[PDB]
Amino acid sequence: TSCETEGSSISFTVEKAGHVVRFNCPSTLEEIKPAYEAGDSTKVCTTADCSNEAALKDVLKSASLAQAEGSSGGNDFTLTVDALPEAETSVFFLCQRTGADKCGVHILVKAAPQAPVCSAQDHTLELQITAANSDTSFVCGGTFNVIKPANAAKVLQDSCETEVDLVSLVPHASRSALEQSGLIKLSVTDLPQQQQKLCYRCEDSSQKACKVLVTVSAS
Repeated sequence: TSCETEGSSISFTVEKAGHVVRFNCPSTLEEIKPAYEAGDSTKVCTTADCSNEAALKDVLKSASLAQAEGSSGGNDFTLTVDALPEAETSVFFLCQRTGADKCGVHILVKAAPQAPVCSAQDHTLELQITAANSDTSFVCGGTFNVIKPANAAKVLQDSCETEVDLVSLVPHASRSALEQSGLIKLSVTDLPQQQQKLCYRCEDSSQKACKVLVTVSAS
């Protein structure tokens, strides 16, 4: 929690999307470096000594840094990372005296785990959406590289053979694809009023399929 010790360092890890780290610059070394600014204006250090800096937004696309009054006091900071970065990445701060003998904060943000693969006939890959404002991702891999329905607005309704509009089951949900990698992403904002089960097919050229079933939790 608190960066108490002059000349020392504290560290933390964000290991899952949506996880948070809180640390404290105490009343004795109350001032954070880079100087705190909220939302799009936040800056982080990119070396431990804080001789190097960048915008948080250029280091971690979906992170935020919050500030609140401290406990043995000073200031509390909360970093949330919504989506993990592609590669492992470190951010840094110092706690120092106002107006500036300093204490260092090192935060490691793990690389996003790579997406589960549906690469074998008649297997079912079972995925879950349980919170608002989340996504789940999978790859149509191996020889099962054709996403079905091909049309991103469409989804299949666990027998997986009837096509319907995705927003006919989960209003506001959308499907997106990184076609060079086979990666498909299902995203939702608000949860549907009743639990749904979405199905997609990762098919080979002969239309055999690995099946992907997403349970979307009720609001």
